[PDB]
Amino acid sequence: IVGGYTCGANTVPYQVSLNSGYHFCGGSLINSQWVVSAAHCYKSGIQVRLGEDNINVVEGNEQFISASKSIVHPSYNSNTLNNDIMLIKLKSAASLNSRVASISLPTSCASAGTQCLISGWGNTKSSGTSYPDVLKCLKAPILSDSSCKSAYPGQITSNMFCAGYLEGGKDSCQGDSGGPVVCSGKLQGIVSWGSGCAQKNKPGVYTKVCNYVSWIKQTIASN
Ligand SMILES: N=C(N)c1ccc(/C=N/NC(=O)c2cccnc2)cc1
Ligand SMILES: [Ca+2]
Repeated sequence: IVGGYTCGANTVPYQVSLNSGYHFCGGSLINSQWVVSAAHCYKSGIQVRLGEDNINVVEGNEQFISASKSIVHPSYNSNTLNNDIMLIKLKSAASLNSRVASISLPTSCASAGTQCLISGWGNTKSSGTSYPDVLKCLKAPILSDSSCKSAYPGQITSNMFCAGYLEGGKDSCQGDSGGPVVCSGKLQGIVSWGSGCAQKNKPGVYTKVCNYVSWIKQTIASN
């Protein structure tokens, strides 16, 4: 997260870190046994780390649970990043409390202008590279589909939306991938892609979660 702020320990209780010997992506806990992330985060040997603040220090509220299975969206295209969504099932149910909690799925899509909270342990610099240890947060508005398409001609599908600031300076970034965009208490987005980070006229692009609620529910129901 570039141009954001320190969230505060466990203030984002649905935020997970996907770990394969090191943090490599974010994710969102959607019930005691399932995490939503980006398909581009797919890999084998994932351990899901819940209740994290400092990802380099055991602070007392963590739950580390191995993934038992991953399901990349059936229509994920790694070249276009269309349908950039994946489900991860935990080997055991997380113990849910104030600091480890699921986030509600949307029942309708969000509109341009809605404010959202975007969070992660990704790069904090738009030019250089600095990775934080504690969770970073950014409040950002959803942008109109027309401005999103104008920013990224030929690249924005009906399964994507832009959020952030066309002036630059405030954005998600590398390492935030797969993490949450939460708007009025609902998971509306997943950190997906962008050209650089916090660049002028290049806002963040997010997977449009409301399009996938049907697939998520039915997938969970049979797995
Ligand atoms: N501007 C955003 N909101 C944004 C931009 C980019 C990303 C993702 N980056 N990932 C990388 O660079 C990368 C990752 C692994 C290997 N090689 C390169 C997320 C958000
Ligand atoms: Ca920790």
